[PDB]
Amino acid sequence: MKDAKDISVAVIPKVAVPFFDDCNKGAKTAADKAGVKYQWVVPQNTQGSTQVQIIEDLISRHVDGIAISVNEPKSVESVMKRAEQSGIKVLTYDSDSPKSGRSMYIGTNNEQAGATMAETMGKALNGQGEVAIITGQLGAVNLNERIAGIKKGLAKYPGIKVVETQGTDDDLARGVSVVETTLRAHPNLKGIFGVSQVGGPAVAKVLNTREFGAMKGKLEVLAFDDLPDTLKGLKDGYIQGIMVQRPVTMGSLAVDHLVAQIQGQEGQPKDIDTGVTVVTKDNMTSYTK
Ligand SMILES: O[C@H]1[C@H](O)[C@@H](O)OC[C@H]1O
Ligand SMILES: [Cl-]
Repeated sequence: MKDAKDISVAVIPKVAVPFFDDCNKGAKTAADKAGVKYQWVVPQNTQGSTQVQIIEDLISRHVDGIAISVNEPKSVESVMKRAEQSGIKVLTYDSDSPKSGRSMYIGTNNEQAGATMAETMGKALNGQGEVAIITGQLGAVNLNERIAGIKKGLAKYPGIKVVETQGTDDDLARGVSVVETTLRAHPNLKGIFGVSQVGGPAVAKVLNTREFGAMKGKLEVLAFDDLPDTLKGLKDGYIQGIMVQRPVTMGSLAVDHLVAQIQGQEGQPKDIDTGVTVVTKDNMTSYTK
């Protein structure tokens, strides 16, 4: 049983993007509570090779635990298995890699979150209208599950049609371009889903322009996460609903379960559904993460 101060854990986001600041906060809080050494290790891009290199270094340093949010699941399966054969405890959070041999996944039930968005939209549109889906990186499991949940849920509504599903790699400028093109192609668009953190900010940015201002109030917009721009969009009426995950709680649990596994008292890991809050203007101050 390692002395807490000799315990070393590392937490890896998909990249330095806004959502993961909360995961860092929650992990750092839990590590400090636990008295262990903690590092936040950030990829430079979303590709995959970049996260393999990080795990090899961590192997090299005989660190005790690794928690990772995975950009693309297949890429990282091989190096995560070696880490485990070196005694390193490994788990995922936010975005899973199910065949990496990781002990457990901590995060949202992403297909169910999509399903919930679909019900919200279907009710809001009275089962009628063209809709578009804006995603981030096309290889992301959690994002693709969200999309699958939306499409399966919308199948209940014959009068709704998904006319567009497009990615952005969560580049805001790319998101703006995509949203601009969508609105031009579909003047009778009735709804938009943003299943990654950029979708809300991009839709609000585009709707708040001279060219598209008249679309304000015409569309039902549902977005993911609670980035300040998204909250401002919800405040301003450009966004009608969001889905808020529990990123702080993910980071906290990630460290706590790493420590428990490292110290040999995690009897049989099990996935944790950290849950997701449907947030509108009416409850936007009282949700937690
Ligand atoms: O919605 C979140 C997602 O859970 C995470 O994986 O990437 C950042 C945001 O897109
Ligand atoms: Cl953004």
